[PDB]
Amino acid sequence: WDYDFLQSLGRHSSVTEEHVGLAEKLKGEVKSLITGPMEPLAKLEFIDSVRRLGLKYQFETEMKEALANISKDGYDSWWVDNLRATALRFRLLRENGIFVPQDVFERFQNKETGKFKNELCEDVKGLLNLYEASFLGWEGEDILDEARTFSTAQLKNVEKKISSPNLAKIVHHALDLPLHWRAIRYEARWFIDIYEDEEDMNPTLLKYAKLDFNIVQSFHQAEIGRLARWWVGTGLDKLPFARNGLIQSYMYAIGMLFEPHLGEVREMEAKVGALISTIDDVYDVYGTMEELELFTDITERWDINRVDQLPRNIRMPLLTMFNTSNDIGYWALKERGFNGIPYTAKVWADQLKSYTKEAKWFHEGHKPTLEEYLENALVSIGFPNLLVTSYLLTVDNPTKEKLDYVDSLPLFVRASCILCRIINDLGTNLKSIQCYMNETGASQEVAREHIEGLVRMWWKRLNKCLFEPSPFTEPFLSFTINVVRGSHFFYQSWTKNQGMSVLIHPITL
Amino acid sequence: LWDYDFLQSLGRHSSVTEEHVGLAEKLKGEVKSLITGPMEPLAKLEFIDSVRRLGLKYQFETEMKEALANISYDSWWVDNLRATALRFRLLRENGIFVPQDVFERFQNKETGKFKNEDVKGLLNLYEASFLGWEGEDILDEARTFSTAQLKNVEKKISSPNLAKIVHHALDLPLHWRAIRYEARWFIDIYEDEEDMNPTLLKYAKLDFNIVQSFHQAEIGRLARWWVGTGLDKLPFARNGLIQSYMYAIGMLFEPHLGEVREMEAKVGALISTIDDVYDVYGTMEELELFTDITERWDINRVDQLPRNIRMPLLTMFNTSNDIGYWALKERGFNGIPYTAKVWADQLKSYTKEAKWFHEGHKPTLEEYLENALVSIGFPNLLVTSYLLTVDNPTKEKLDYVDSLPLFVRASCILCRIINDLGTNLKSIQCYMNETGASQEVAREHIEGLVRMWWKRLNKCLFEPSPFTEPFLSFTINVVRGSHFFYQSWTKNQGMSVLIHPITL
Amino acid sequence: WDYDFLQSLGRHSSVTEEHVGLAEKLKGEVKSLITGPMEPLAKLEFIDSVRRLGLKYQFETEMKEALANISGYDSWWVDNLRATALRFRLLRENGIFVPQDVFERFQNKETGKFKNELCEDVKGLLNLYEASFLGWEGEDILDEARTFSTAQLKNVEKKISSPNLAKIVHHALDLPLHWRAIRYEARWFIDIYEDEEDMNPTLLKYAKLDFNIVQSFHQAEIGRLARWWVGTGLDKLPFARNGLIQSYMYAIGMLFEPHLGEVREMEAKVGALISTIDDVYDVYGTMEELELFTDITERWDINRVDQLPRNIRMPLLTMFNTSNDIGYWALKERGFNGIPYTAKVWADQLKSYTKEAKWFHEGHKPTLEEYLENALVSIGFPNLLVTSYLLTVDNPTKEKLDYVDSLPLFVRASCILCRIINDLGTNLKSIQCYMNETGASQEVAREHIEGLVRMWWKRLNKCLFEPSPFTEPFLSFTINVVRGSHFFYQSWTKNQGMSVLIHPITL
Amino acid sequence: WDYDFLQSLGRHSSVTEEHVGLAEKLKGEVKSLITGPMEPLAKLEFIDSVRRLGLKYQFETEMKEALANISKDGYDSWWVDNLRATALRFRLLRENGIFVPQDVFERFQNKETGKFKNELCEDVKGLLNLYEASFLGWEGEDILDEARTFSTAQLKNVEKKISSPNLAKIVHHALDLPLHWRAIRYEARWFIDIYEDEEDMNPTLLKYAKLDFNIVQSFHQAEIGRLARWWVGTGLDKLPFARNGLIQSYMYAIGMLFEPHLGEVREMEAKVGALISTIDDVYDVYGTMEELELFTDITERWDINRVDQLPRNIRMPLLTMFNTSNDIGYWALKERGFNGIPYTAKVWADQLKSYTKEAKWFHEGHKPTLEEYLENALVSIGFPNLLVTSYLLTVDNPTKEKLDYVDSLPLFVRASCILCRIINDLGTNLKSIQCYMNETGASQEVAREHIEGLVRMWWKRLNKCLFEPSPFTEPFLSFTINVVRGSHFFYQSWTKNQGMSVLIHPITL
Ligand SMILES: [Mg+2]
Ligand SMILES: [Mg+2]
Ligand SMILES: [Mg+2]
Ligand SMILES: [Mg+2]
Repeated sequence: WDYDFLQSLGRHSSVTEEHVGLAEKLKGEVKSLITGPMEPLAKLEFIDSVRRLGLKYQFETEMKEALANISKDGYDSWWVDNLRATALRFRLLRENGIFVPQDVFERFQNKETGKFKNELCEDVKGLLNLYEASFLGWEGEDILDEARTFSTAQLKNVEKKISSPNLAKIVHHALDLPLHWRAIRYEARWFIDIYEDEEDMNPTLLKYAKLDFNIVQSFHQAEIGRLARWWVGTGLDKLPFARNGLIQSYMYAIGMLFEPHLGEVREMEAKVGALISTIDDVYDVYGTMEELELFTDITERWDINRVDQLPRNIRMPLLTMFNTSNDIGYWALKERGFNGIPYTAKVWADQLKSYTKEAKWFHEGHKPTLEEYLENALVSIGFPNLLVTSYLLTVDNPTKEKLDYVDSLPLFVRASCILCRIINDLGTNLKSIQCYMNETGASQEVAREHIEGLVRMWWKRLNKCLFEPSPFTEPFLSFTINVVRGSHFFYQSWTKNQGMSVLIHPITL
Repeated sequence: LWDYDFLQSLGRHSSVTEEHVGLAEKLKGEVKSLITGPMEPLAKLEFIDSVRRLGLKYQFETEMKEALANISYDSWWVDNLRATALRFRLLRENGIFVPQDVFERFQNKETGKFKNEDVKGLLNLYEASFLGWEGEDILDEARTFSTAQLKNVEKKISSPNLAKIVHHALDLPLHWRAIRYEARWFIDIYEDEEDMNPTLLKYAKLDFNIVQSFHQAEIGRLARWWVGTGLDKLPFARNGLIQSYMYAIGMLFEPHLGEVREMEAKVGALISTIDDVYDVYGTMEELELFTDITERWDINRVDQLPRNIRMPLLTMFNTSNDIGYWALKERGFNGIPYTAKVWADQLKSYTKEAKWFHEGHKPTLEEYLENALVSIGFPNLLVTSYLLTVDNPTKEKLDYVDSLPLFVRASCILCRIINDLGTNLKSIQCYMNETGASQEVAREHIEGLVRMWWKRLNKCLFEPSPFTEPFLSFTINVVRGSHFFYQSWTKNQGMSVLIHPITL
Repeated sequence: WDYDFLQSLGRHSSVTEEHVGLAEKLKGEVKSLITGPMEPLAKLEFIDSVRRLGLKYQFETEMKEALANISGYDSWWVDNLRATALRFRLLRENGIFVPQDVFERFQNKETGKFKNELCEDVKGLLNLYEASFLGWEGEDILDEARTFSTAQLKNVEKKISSPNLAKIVHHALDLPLHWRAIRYEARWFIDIYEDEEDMNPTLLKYAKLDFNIVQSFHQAEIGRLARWWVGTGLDKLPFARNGLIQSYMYAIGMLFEPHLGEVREMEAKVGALISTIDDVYDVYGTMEELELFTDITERWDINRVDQLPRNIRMPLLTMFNTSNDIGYWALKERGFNGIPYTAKVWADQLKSYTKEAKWFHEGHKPTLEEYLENALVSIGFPNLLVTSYLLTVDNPTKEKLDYVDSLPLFVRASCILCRIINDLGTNLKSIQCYMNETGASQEVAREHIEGLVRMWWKRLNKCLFEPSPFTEPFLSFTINVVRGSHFFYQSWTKNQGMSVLIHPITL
Repeated sequence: WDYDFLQSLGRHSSVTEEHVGLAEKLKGEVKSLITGPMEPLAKLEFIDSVRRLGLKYQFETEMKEALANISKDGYDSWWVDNLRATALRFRLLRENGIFVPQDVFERFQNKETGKFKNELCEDVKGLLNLYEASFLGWEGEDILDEARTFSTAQLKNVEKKISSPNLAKIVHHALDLPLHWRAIRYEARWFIDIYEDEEDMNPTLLKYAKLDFNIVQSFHQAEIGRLARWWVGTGLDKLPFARNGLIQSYMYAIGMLFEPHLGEVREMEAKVGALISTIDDVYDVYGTMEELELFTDITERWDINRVDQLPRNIRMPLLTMFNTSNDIGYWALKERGFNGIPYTAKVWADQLKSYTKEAKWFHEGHKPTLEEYLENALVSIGFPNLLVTSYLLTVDNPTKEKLDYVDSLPLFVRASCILCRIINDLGTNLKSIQCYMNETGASQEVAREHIEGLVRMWWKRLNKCLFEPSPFTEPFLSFTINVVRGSHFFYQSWTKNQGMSVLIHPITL
């Protein structure tokens, strides 16, 4: 699984014109099912299955219309009495922009205690739906927070009592990471196999999911091949800091966006990620403070007059970053009619400045507070760069004002960047947990709990931001949520198996 | 103004012209440039406040929010109270919290009293204090201090424009003043300010004339609707439609909400007629039938109520069904159950009050207000406004709004106490019976309740909520409208706001 | 940071009898390593590591004997400056004189400047820089080595690839080892030694264990002092928030050894009183009240204390009671009543305060020498050092106490250093007084004061080699108070507090 | 070759203060060239020329820095495809402690056969670099062994086909002995004249090499004068044994160490060598078994009570040896702070014991196996004595443990001692060759090849030992390799000519 193999990818695709034709036929049939009459709860379950299979992109309009009709109903008898239905309706409506109040769950609470009634401690699907629905909550929605802790504890208790292996796998999967926090492409790969074993499974939807996944995978294989050839062309692959960073970066980009129509944007994002990995090793280990300061100054000024001062192992990544930023800016000028080079140069400069600040603290024995560390670390995570670039390459009618606003890191973008940083720190000198430990003296386990609380808080803010008015539109909103999901999935070897399963091996038909 | 024949004629001949619209959009672009353009921060705050007072905030909301965000170094404002109070008020008004401790510097820690000639400074402090919440004692003290000082300095002012402004603030703070009426008054006041921006003044005059033309068309349609219903021929509520429409203008004036405003005016007109029917015209047997028919939404027996009562009940029934259908057609959600339910609840509240009056009951203030908040008719008006404006309406949301949660309840209670203050047994009398206190002390107690409920409404605005615009503005604006309407004089306000254009 | 918390300290100790046993076993092993044969440069480096880790108190005689034997087979170090400098610094630090001419061979005869080749060895530059602070006045070769090594280390700091070495270089540039407080530097060095390539695991483990054991003693001391402070009731006074914890940290800088816990606590008590009284004279007190406070202290007669208000009388009585208790402790343990000396030194300190207040109330602007002659007394170190001498000197007598109270050159240098160090770290102070005396700019004046710091240190270094009536541990107290001042005046004290006093080192 | 002349040497030196000043000026210029930018192949060739001229001691640090930078240049295009560059880089890097794998030569091998391709048996310098590089190989590196045999056969074939006399001389010299096995001082003298006639010669380096040679020669002349006076002082000059033996020992010692700063150690080594020659003759010819047994027992006990039992001709060498060993131990005590008398006495005891064992085998008609003969002969050659003494007089902070370890026969020292013994036996009743002949009955020619194979094997072990971790450091490492080189040089009259050329006659300027 080296570069010679990756460059080869995309030459021979398993999919055939017959497979694509059957896929478009099944797509029409699935569209008919989605818009066709169905019992409301059944429709909600089907729509959820379509989303879980990674097919929401194909039927986005039909799904939204169907949910809207199911929402504006003067008859709530079908769902109000049982929690499983109430939770499924609450989650799907919120996920598609239709607000459902938390008060919908008061009936299931003890008025005196305020805790959820134990009568649902027995139904696994009821607990699973409540648990998933609790992650769509906003700040101050204490009913949802109680549902979260209740369902989490109950699912942990009932996990061992489950007899059906498929259900046990589903429950363990949800406990590990809720659907709301799971990367769409990877979850789609897992769900195809899980959905196959469900008793109430729809063969047409399952077949379409397998065919569409294989067809999209062929696009991904071609992109892996082009990116691998690009990386070898740059020569960063022969550097120590590259390692398997290029393929890892592509996997992260797959988590951010997997749709075929965004292949060019995805390739550019993967390039930025690969550069991030190589420069990360250069600043963290290889570079000397004098060399790194020169690297940062060169980036801030966009002047390569002294690159020749730096040694080859440092100069080559700096020039590759410079050339890539210039190419991405030119691509933006050619396709979107807006020169993006000033923004790409600025975001790389800001990222390098953040690295310089951390290196200076590491060299001066400073120990920052959690808020001080995070203010720099949200920038240093590299996502501000990734999100701004994604906005520049996808926004409709780009302008200096719009790019400047996104570059300002408003609350919606800031929440995502902070989440990526804290999630990364959670998975593994001084990180969020250690900074908090020094700030409060608390034990490592309690500090980790505090950081986890921050994770939940930032997700609540992201969820509310999706409902607030915003200048952003699709697909930037999805990029912002998906980078967080990709981080959750990637920071819980095993990455080689996920790479082969999602990108290399097709699903057998 | 009080002739249906005259009102129906309106909308046929509009004073505005395409040239006026073009000049309006040119000035609008210039004002946007000024609002987002560089300016000294205190100057920017003053300009943004002036755009609001001219009733132009709807046109430049995002720009203003940004400029205020940028305004939120801090040396220019921390030292001086005039600047501190203006920044505090504007920031709180736009969702940026500013603590009351910002006024700690301008008060002796040694003495719990704001120290003692800036009239504008006192005005800014007074207005900012009404943006205060419960428990913000610094703001409350600043309020009482500024009120006493402004009353004291009112007589020492030589400049008539400033004297009018001070007297106006003493009459009603900006926070409690109806936006459209205040905008009309401020246009003339702003004209006389030395540091006035001519472009902003022109845009304010032009935009007012255009909106007024929209209101004239709405008045014509509503007048024709009223004569079509025939309630105009009945004896009660002489000239109630125009009154109801004026109240609705206070609630919402923006043109894009004309259909919602017309429907709100229709409900108001029905309130005016049915209120007279229950308090004076109807007999207890007739009222009980009217209430039962509304609660069950079955008109089988309407033919038992005499014509003078049957016609209002049927107009109410048809109007509620029409509003519900309009909701079904435009928002894809049948609102007839909610319009019927809120009218049933309102009639039930009337029946309960009539029974208390018929049984010599004297309720406690809390007992009276729990029913009176419903009887004022604002739960009906606010729920209808929510049904007609919320994005993606649902049964859950309508049920929640209909439950009268704290945000809605505060507005309803405020409107009831405000009406009673302006004007059987009311809030003041009920308190007098509950504590035996004198009328003057009781009125002060009610005024304190008004301030308390305003603090709560203000607090609700910064907490997370299911509600968003424009419902949040409907809730605050109905209270402002009540303050304005319950301080003849309505004919002069009618001609000035609805009929006569501002001369150019 | 909370008095309830500090009083709570000492209730639950992390250390266990097994940990103590393992500590004494490792101690024996470290003793064996310190006295056993080893290559000379390696031995010097090991001894230096022992000193930086704060273990010198445990292994002091073996270190002195080893250096004595090392002081005739001396060829191993003459060739390289790094070894020469390490030998010079450690020998001077341990009382074995080494002449400055030992570095002339590495200097250019014509120019008199050091050869640029030593710029290649980072370790070489570090040893030269540290060795330059052990110099006396007139040792110009050492002074040149100082300026040279400082400039070279600044130049090579950015060129270092090893992060641990880079951290060490930046730390030395911030403050040389000679000027760093032993306990705080020991805490910092423990972590660095783990990441040093040439680390001894037994010594490292012992350093971690011994630090934790000493920390338990400090926690108990903090608890005792916190209960004492609340008992006095000065905690509820508006003045001197967290004065007690800052004073205890300062005492830790002055002396950290466990056997001196009682003396350290008394020093901390004096410090806490100083913190409270400073606010009373500088801010809270009226001229009439302060003049009365000073007269009461001079007479050691409290008949008129009730004239003062409660907020000012309380600190005066607590100071009076504390001084009487410290004097009694001296009488009971050392068989010599120290109350006259504690009363006299408290009198001389507040009179100082009165003299400064007189300058402040009459708009006087003193010359630097005039200001410092009073300010050395006002900093409070004469009081702290005299009390420390009274509580530690062997067979105390009136003559010995009078001599120390006279502020001879060795004590005076430390007092002046502490006052100027405080002024350097923080309306006329030492710097401003110089600015008025010479009209020079603030930037030039700061350099002049820094020069004074180096000069006074040179005098202290020479005094350590001159014959003196003073012996240990007073000599260490005198040097350590200046080191404590350098460390404390470079918030951040909370970060040093948690690391040194509250949280144990994980094993 | 007369003691009066040797004692006379050192009185009048040809060098002048001007010559030294010019030497230090040229030294700075050569140092500048060594650290200055240069073409990579040119730099490798220049460093090789500096080493061949015997100037490595002067620029040891600059050479190490230059080679260190050359190993991580990353740009490998200049050497990866050229055999000459690949071999030169491999040899120089290994010689300076930078490991280079044998696989670097696979590209130049025929994949099917595994033999080297004939395509490069035309270029003489290419073959020369390959041949020299092959002697830096370790055991199990069959590629290097093949390179050795291939290049040797090809160089023999093209030697007669070479037209350029300088190239023909270089090829003939390499065939006689590779650079790796050549004594540094003697090779430096030989190379100076050849380098002058090489087309790509650096005049500054040539001049510095000639000047430094003259200065070092003056130091050696002074050493010869002192040693000659010491020898006449001992009075073993007039004894029948070891005629003209002292100077030979000094010449041999020059091969072991030639640097002027080690003159004192070199003089002591020369003294030991002279004593070895005289006592060797005493045991082999002059002494009776009774006298030799007494000599060995007296040496072993280090008790001279019975010296008067021995005749004057034997007592004088024994006493001179006793006084010299005691003096060397005292010198160690004075300069290194460690009394070395027990070690000098012990190594002389071991050497005499080895002589006694061989004489006993000779008197009992024993025929040892090759391993049996070598086990004693490695001690009898006298290199264990010379190496232990050299370690005692130069190691930093000597200790009983280090001296005991060196006195032991660990792999690094033992390999060198065995090599010196087998090389000496190869050059000249039963020795290594005859012992093998008796052990296997094999013919003399096959036996000589087997011993040569042992020489190659032990050299491979020495090369690996230099790369293995060791307690030993410089200059002991150099002494251990150089004693082997000195043996190769001394055993294929001609030594008188080499003496005059290296020690007496200066290079004309
Ligand atoms: Mg980094
Ligand atoms: Mg009524
Ligand atoms: Mg003071
Ligand atoms: Mg022999």
